[PDB]
Amino acid sequence: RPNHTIYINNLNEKIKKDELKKSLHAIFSRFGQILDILVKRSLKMRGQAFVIFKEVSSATNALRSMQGFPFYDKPMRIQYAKTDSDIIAKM
RNA sequence: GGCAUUGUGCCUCGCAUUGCACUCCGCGGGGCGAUAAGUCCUGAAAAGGGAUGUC
Ligand SMILES: Nc1ncnc2c1ncn2[C@@H]1O[C@H](CN(CCO)CC[C@H]([NH3+])C(=O)[O-])[C@@H](O)[C@H]1O
Ligand SMILES: [Mg+2]
Repeated sequence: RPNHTIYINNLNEKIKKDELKKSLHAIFSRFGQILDILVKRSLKMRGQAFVIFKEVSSATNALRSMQGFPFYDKPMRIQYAKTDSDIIAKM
């Protein structure tokens, strides 16, 4: 808060992992270089995603711009990740 | 290829689920080594790939 990583939820759980990942990437890539998307369809982690930006400017612009955007017929809910993703905590 | 066991992850249907991960598996049916994926394995890596037993 802020953070390199944004946590998206209220996502449409019927989307296949591999295309949700590439969809998040194609859309959020417009707000800066991206290092990873982490997506699981587990019961704990379905409906959600972590997209990890290289620079925090990117993240906060993505969080402000894309808040509530209609994505696969649901409005995205975007917060800052509560904590640093492991790949940005190694640097 | 068949069979047993099994690591690993994918798809789909019903019910359920708004859930802060990188220490990762909802329940119940159905379909999977596949040029997906993988948290499992091989390699010193970049890359690659189920495994052990048994006809
Ligand atoms: N990565 C793969 N790619 C293609 N197929 C796979 C793959 N992993 C597994 N299977 C399939 O699962 C079957 C074996 N079951 C047990 C029954 O024997 C394991 C189920 C699962 N591990 C579980 O614990 O719920 C194999 O024959 C494959 O068809
Ligand atoms: Mg099932």
